[PDB]
Amino acid sequence: TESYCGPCPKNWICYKNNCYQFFDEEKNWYESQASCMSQNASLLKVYSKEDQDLLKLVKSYHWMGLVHWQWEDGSSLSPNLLTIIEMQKGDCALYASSFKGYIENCSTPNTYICMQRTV
Amino acid sequence: TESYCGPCPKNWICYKNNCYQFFDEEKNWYESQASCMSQNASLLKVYSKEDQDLLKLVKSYHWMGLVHIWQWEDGSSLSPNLLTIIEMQKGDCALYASSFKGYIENCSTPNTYICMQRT
Ligand SMILES: CN1C(=O)[C@H](Cc2ccccc2)N(C)C(=O)[C@@H]2[C@H]1CCN2Cc1cc(Cl)cc(Cl)c1
Repeated sequence: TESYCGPCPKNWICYKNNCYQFFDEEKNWYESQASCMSQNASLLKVYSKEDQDLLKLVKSYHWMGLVHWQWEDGSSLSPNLLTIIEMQKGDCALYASSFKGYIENCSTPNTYICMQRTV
Repeated sequence: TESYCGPCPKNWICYKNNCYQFFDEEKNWYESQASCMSQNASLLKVYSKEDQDLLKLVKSYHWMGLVHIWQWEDGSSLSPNLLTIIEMQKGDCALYASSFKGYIENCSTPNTYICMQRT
């Protein structure tokens, strides 16, 4: 039924023990990556439809940590998680609902989602 | 333990010990209220710009629990210095909009809604 969520920094949003923050500033992919890292975090990593099911409600497009495909940490993209759609020619990806990755020019300013997990 | 948030239902968002859930199937205010109650919750109650500073990130408009008979569902009145109340329509129910706006609208109009729980 109920549970606690964490551990997370207190100004981060907690969902199924992952910590998220949304940034409304539009930045290119590298600036966004650096922004998350400066907060002991990374860009959004999509690893579970079940544990990240609220990603189905995302409004708009946001940078996630997927680059040309693998994640920031060097982990590969798991196969049955994202439908990858070409939007602009590019080497980075935007997350958008529902479980889509939209290929985007890495220089294009976009909002972004940061994520932390303490397993 | 300061790093944990809750208690909340396992599939709800937690922020500063409040639990939130977003519903994107549009309902009128009364049906939105009943939907939140069916999950042991209420519609969004806005009581603090700091404790609920995540509400600056909300995209689109959503039913909250403020109704003019201005009272929240729990019977408390709206506190000052929380929301900019705007009346573009005649209406008796309020939609939340970022940043800390409440739009007075017709209760019968279908809208998305935000539910909230706090133990
Ligand atoms: C309408 N909406 C919003 O306004 C939110 C920003 C927000 C989030 C929570 C509370 C206040 C504001 N953003 C901008 C979205 O894109 C969506 C939806 C809700 C859900 N979220 C996406 C989402 C996905 C996961 Cl896995 C975890 C979280 Cl915490 C959020």
